[PDB]
Amino acid sequence: MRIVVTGGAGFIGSHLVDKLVELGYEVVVVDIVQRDTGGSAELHVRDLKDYSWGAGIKGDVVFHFAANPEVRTTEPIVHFNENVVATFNVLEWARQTGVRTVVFASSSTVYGDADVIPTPEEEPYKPISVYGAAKAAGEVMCATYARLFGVRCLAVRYANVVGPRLRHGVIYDFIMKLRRNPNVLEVLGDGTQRKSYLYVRDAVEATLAAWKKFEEMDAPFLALNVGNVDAVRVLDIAQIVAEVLGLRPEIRLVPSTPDGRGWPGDVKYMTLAVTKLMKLTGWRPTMTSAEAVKKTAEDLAKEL
Amino acid sequence: MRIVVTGGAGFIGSHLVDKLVELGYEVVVVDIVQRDTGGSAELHVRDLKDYSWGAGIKGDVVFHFAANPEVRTTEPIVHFNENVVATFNVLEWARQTGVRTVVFASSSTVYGDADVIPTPEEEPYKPISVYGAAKAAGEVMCATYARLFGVRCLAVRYANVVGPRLRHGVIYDFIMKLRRNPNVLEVLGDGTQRKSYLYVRDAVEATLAAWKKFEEMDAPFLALNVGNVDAVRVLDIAQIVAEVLGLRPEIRLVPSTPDGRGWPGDVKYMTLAVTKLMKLTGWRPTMTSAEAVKKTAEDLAKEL
Ligand SMILES: NC(=O)c1ccc[n+]([C@@H]2O[C@H](COP(=O)([O-])OP(=O)(O)OC[C@H]3O[C@@H](n4cnc5c(N)ncnc54)[C@H](O)[C@@H]3O)[C@@H](O)[C@H]2O)c1
Ligand SMILES: NC(=O)c1ccc[n+]([C@@H]2O[C@H](COP(=O)([O-])OP(=O)(O)OC[C@H]3O[C@@H](n4cnc5c(N)ncnc54)[C@H](O)[C@@H]3O)[C@@H](O)[C@H]2O)c1
Ligand SMILES: O=c1ccn([C@@H]2O[C@H](COP(=O)(O)OP(=O)(O)O[C@H]3O[C@H](CO)[C@H](O)[C@H](O)[C@H]3O)[C@@H](O)[C@H]2O)c(=O)[nH]1
Ligand SMILES: O=c1ccn([C@@H]2O[C@H](COP(=O)(O)OP(=O)(O)O[C@H]3O[C@H](CO)[C@H](O)[C@H](O)[C@H]3O)[C@@H](O)[C@H]2O)c(=O)[nH]1
Repeated sequence: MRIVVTGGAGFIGSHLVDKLVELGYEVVVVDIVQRDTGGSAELHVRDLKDYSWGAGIKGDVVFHFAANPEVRTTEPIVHFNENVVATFNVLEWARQTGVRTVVFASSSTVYGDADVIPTPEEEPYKPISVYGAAKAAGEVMCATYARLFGVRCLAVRYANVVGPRLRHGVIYDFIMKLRRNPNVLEVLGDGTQRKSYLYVRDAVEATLAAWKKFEEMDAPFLALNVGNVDAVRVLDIAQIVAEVLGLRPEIRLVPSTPDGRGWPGDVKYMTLAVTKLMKLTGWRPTMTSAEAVKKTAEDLAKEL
Repeated sequence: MRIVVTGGAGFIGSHLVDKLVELGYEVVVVDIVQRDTGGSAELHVRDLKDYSWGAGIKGDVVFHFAANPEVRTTEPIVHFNENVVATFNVLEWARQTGVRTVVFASSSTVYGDADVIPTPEEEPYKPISVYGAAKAAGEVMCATYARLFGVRCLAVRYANVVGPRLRHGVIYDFIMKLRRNPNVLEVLGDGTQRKSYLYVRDAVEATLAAWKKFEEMDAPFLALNVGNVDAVRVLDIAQIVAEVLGLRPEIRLVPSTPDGRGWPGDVKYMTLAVTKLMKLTGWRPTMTSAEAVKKTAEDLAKEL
């Protein structure tokens, strides 16, 4: 069995790659950047915005993890091509080359400001960022390809995933900020925003379990939340990171939106319900939001 | 107040145009084909697949009705560009040029094989065609633009709309078939498929009412079903059309899918719930599905 991982060189994807090699799969990495970790993995540099990206590339299953992950309105076209056109180009390659299954990296942002927290998968699409819209659009398209062409689609709605090699997000930004100036930490928003953080090891294991189980179901489409069970405030994240570095910076709140978000489209409060994932797979997290945040801070502290 | 109508030269759009001129609006028509009916309407030939389509075009409200309406899998990229990229290009023009409102032509296909018939707007996206996916994707994007940029979005989910100038769909196809050969009528599917048909006059009036009322609400996004209250079987449509023409053709059923659909992705049974539309606006249909079908047959019979 051949597994293609798009975005294989990036954060979650690379972890996915390593784990798939170990378990015995013939792994194909497709990414716009090079990563030459060793291993069995057949390497391809391609741009998924190109319809013809997958020429001469063959797999039975694709993990589609190529995207631009940054939520931060100003340049929606880049989001559009990177997140919408690229996903369509993946699904067209899957259709025409006999790929059986798509595992799609989705996101908690598909829910927007959710009406129920912890958020169940039954909650409707209400995204508030162009990135959330692009993920929801991707989900709809991959589900349709499932129903119409039999390219079954597991949409995995990730909350924040944190660990070694992460190069985006609050922990990474906070660390990079204190590196430039240790005395001041600018924090976007009103400091009160609260989100779950799942350590990468836990995320990978929930993803692979859910995939295995999806394969023994026959629903054309399944959407599954993969996140932690608790949340951490941004101010608490600021302290954890500061402590790891041995620092006590001046915390400067940056006003941005009437309602205290860090930027327009920033969801302030998020925790996903992981009942379905637990039920279906027997998966549990091995860390809390706080522990995952601290461990990642330590990881990125030594890398960066 | 300036109203831009994309797809202004086509079936629903042109009717929308004429009606908007009468009521006093400064109307701007944007379409890839020319239509020179007279009137106040400022005319533009543009391709909405072009990001720069709306250069020098200004409006306070857009009715976005430019699309490829054909559901009939084989060429999804054309659907993608025509229905997804074009809608994104409209929304980007609306954002950057101070447009206040989008009226988006959506479709009953966003529901797929609906679990409840008549289908309420609360029913989730389960499209079974690439066209349905593209409409659902459009809805998600325009809703997000509403929430994020204040470009409020009325998504109008049309069931079949039928009348003068219609050049696609079953009635048009049946007529064109009997014109080529009056003795044989090929009917796709198992003949049992059942759908509502709303006469164009009724559709236009429900659209303009819902728009007026949407403007006095403050929900960023509203999705509204606009359809008839009853359905007609394809075989009954075949007879109505045949009778209008004075004909009794041999009815030949064409097998296509294990489950009797005319093609993969063809929804067999559809009727939308129009409670919300009635409640909000005091709108009623003036015809039945059967009457609208017969009247359209007569209309297209004399045009074609
Ligand atoms: N990390 C999280 O917390 C999280 C949460 C929710 C969803 N996700 C989704 O997980 C997936 C990856 O997340 P990540 O954090 O690893 O980000 P990342 O940036 O580390 O990984 C993405 C990889 O995609 C590649 N890529 C981008 N555009 C490409 C293109 N056009 N063609 C080929 N390759 C391209 C990038 O080079 C990168 O290596 C994305 O879909 C992301 O939106 C991540
Ligand atoms: N007619 C119905 O029963 C019905 C039902 C549900 C939804 N809708 C939606 O209503 C809208 C119009 O339906 P219709 O039946 O009038 O179809 P139509 O083909 O008569 O009208 C569409 C118009 O869009 C124009 N167009 C297409 N691509 C374009 C582009 N790239 N740039 C500029 N113009 C372009 C076409 O030239 C045409 O004049 C579409 O969004 C359709 O999907 C119609
Ligand atoms: O430099 C920063 C960066 C972020 N924040 C704030 O702290 C919170 C950070 O929350 P997240 O950890 O969720 O970071 P993002 O909002 O950037 O992450 C979002 O995008 C991710 C991918 O980048 C995932 O999709 C994830 O599901 C989604 O929450 C936000 O409310 C933000 O306002 C700051 O104050 N300063
Ligand atoms: O030549 C034909 C054409 C259609 N049919 C059958 O009769 C039914 C026709 O139903 P519709 O009137 O709904 O026609 P479409 O399925 O082509 O229309 C669909 O696409 C439309 C735009 O083209 C609208 O979006 C509408 O909501 C959606 O039902 C279908 O089940 C189809 O299988 C035939 O037998 N022969």
